[PDB]
Amino acid sequence: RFLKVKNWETDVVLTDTLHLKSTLETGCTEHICMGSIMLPVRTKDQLFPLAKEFLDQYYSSIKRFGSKAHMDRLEEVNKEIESTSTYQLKDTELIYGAKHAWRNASRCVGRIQWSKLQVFDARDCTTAHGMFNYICNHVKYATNKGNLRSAITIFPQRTDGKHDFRVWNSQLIRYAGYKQPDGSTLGDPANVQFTEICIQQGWKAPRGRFDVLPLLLQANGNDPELFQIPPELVLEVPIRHPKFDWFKDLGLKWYGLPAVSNMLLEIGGLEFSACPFSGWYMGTEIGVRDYCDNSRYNILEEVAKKMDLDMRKTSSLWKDQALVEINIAVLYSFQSDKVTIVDHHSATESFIKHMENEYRCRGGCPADWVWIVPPMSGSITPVFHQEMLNYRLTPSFEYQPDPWNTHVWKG
Amino acid sequence: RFLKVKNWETDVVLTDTLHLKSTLETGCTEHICMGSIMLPTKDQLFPLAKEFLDQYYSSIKRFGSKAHMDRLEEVNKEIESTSTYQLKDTELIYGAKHAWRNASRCVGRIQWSKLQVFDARDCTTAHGMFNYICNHVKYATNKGNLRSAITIFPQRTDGKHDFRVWNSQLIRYAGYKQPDGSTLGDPANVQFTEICIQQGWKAPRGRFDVLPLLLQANGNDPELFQIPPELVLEVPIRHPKFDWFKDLGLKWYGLPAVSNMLLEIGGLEFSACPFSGWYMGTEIGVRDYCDNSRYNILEEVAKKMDLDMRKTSSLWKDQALVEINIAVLYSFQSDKVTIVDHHSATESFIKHMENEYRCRGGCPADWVWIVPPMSGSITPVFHQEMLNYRLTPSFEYQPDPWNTHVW
Ligand code: HEM
Ligand code: HEM
Ligand SMILES: Cc1cc(N)nc(CCc2cccc([C@H](CN)Cc3cc(C)cc(N)n3)c2)c1
Ligand SMILES: Cc1cc(N)nc(CCc2cccc([C@H](CN)Cc3cc(C)cc(N)n3)c2)c1
Ligand SMILES: C[C@H](O)[C@H](O)[C@H]1CNc2nc(N)[nH]c(=O)c2N1
Ligand SMILES: C[C@H](O)[C@H](O)[C@H]1CNc2nc(N)[nH]c(=O)c2N1
Ligand SMILES: [Zn+2]
Repeated sequence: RFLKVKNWETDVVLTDTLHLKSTLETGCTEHICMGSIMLPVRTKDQLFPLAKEFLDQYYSSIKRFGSKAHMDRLEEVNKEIESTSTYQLKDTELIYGAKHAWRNASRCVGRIQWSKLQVFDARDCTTAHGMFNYICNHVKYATNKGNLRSAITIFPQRTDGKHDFRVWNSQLIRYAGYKQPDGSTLGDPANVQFTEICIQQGWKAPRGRFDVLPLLLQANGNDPELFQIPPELVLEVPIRHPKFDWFKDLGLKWYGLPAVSNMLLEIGGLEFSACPFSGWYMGTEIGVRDYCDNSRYNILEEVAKKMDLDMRKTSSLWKDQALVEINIAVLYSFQSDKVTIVDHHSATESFIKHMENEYRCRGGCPADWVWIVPPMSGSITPVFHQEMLNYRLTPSFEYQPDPWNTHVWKG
Repeated sequence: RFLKVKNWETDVVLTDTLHLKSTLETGCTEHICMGSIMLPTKDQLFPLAKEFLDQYYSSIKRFGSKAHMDRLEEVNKEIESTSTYQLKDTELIYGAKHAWRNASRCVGRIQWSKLQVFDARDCTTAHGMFNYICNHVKYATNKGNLRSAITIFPQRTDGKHDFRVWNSQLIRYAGYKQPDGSTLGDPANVQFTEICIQQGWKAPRGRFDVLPLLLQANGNDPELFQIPPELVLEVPIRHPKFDWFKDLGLKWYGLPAVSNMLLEIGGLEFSACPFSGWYMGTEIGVRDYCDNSRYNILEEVAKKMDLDMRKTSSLWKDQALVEINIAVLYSFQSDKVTIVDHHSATESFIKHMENEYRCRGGCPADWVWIVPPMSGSITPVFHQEMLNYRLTPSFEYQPDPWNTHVW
């Protein structure tokens, strides 16, 4: 069956056949849409089917479907599974897998870049120290002195689920948050709980507004260990405004490298529970969400206070007006320091071309509208007007519970 | 089956049970979410009637009473005998109120129960329709202090006798393609405006011409009526700080009045049921003025503001978008015409969700539509998980009548 999406701005109509390769569930039924819901050990039993699907895909992509190399590999994986109960990906399959998990990430607006991804194979890693070294190298390579490069580091796969590699941090680089006796938070309220675990695990907290958190690393199902990223490796950008000279005096900065470290990568039924990946920021992630969410740095008040806006009635749109300035400032700052960043007009335009290209070459592009539309100025971006179909393809990135909820302490 | 919705800003979790009364289907499956697609006989009628009368008699705390059974009996007998039935005024009013209560795309539902229902089921001619619509327009405008209203024309009979308002809204601006290649006035209405000209309308060929009504009574061919100009309240758009803004020559109408939808109550279909409330500011300032396919005024405004339009990253679009929206709100408040900003509206809707969750077990809500088209994440609805499902009575989209009419 064919499925058509419409763009209401351009009248362009696309036909999706790729959704037919969807297996995983959406959360929705014919009676309920869960489109705005945030979160909606395998046996050889289910494993070989998942292995076979993946290797068929992989072999198709390299124009070798049905080849002797294809059949041989199938046969080899088959036996490894029934013999060892799992299997090892070849390098080329790991790289292709990781590229495709990104490609299939329907909440990611940056996917025009999916084929340019540096994969680091950290499957020989055995210890937390080993994980720390791998992660440092990723940070350094990805940062590239401001000329950011997409990268992922892939640590050993789940085996019995009792020996998982995990990065406890949700991102490689984030700022500490400290809940105060008076109820106020210092630093980033999103990280209070993780900051507290770090402190518990022995970290001496500077207790400032922008303290880079230490890494908390679990290898082989062992208790996690703390490591501070060399400060010289953590690129940061002071935020100033092109026209407002007082903007610098708000004392704002942000780090350059958005690097997600809490997600699970699935390739051919194998589960990679520690697979940190990084790209570059879209300006709004920082300027809109990190700075302006009420549950985050919540700076709207101070900025509008400094801009002398009419703050008595919301209908003055003082919030909206301060929000644009904060975002101009983020983009200005990153650009001035030559740190890669994309604005939300440019990111969304690119995504639309990528998406159309995906329909032409691939028969679809799964896309989550709730996430793809930027959290400011929604309708003046082309994605607002774009009908999207959301469905789940593997390989994929999945959410996992935070490891402190599941971890069995060895002590 | 018992479902939770979380707000990520506040950690408030609500439990939805109302969805388990979900009647119609979504477009979504276990395999594919269609959350962002805009458009996803005697036998059938009696369960539809019963289900509705059950909810009605439940609402007036009389479920299982003799008056309940007696009406269920009467409607039964009426359907078997006549192949349809008529709602009592009370049932009609309850039904209209609930179609609004159930409109998952409507952010303004905190108001759902203050709705003026005008029963136009006695209407027989397009002139009658015009009279009814003028009175609606006048009552709702109320010299700028807008009041919610719906006017309900006769229900579908055999489908060859539909009442329809051909306009999508009671009040809209004409659109004309120019030899110049561009578009004059509102490009959204170009096709309708041609049909008006072709049915006789004499267009002033101006940028803000109020379209004529095109009214279809009893499945007959539609007729043209101009709404009395003195009933169409309009607002010139000025900025509280940019003196030059007025020179753009922008105005908008005060009355948002949807006239193209289908009201379904207890299985009955009211195909002409224009309804109206009041505007949320972003509807005009963000969508009507700034959509590339609409009045598309961003560039001209940005230029007057002398912003750096050289690169997208200066956020000149965003900067000008904000001003355009300050101006809409400012003008409406200055001319004392009801308008709500998106901060206030979405805040009201969060309070409404809360009431609906405790009082009713949920609230069908479509996030894609509820989150304003500007500054999404700084309004509380952005952070609010919502479940979308279809409850009856309902407003349903229906195809533009010109694609369906036998002339
Ligand atoms: C190239 C630079 C990139 C840009 C500008 C970009 C943009 C974004 C943005 C704006 C989001 C939404 C983030 C949020 O609001 O939380 C996102 C989500 C996502 N991105 Fe991309 N991205 C980029 C690179 C990548 C890379 C390299 C991967 C993996 C290889 C990736 C996979 C994802 C996934 C899995 C999510 C959803 C994560 C979640 O649900 O928490 N992105 N990206
Ligand atoms: C009180 C003033 C009102 C406000 C501020 C309000 C707010 C809104 C907004 C912002 C939308 C989205 C419309 C769009 O973006 O095109 C909407 C859609 C809708 N509203 Fe309300 N509304 C109000 C009154 C009403 C009334 C009185 C009814 C029914 C009697 C109603 C039923 C609907 C329906 C059915 C839709 C979806 C229309 C469609 O799908 O095209 N609204 N409303
Ligand atoms: C590679 C990459 C590039 C880029 N431009 N941005 C990012 C930021 C990703 C990010 C940062 C913070 C928080 C989040 C996500 C939410 N924005 C974290 C999250 C939370 C929940 C509840 C579910 C879920 N699936 N995900 C994503 C990553
Ligand atoms: C009563 C009322 C109050 C208010 N504040 N705004 C409105 C605006 C309603 C409106 C105006 C213009 C256009 C539209 C809708 C689009 N925003 C028209 C439409 C188009 C399609 C394809 C599907 C669909 N379900 N609807 C709705 C109505
Ligand atoms: C409840 C709702 O799904 C939630 O707030 C989502 C909305 N859209 C989003 N979009 C992006 N890119 N990132 C987010 O964190 C969210 N949050
Ligand atoms: C494709 C997408 O569904 C479409 O652009 C929607 C998005 N959200 C919307 N939200 C509202 N309130 N009104 C609209 O017309 C739309 N358009
Ligand atoms: Zn859905």
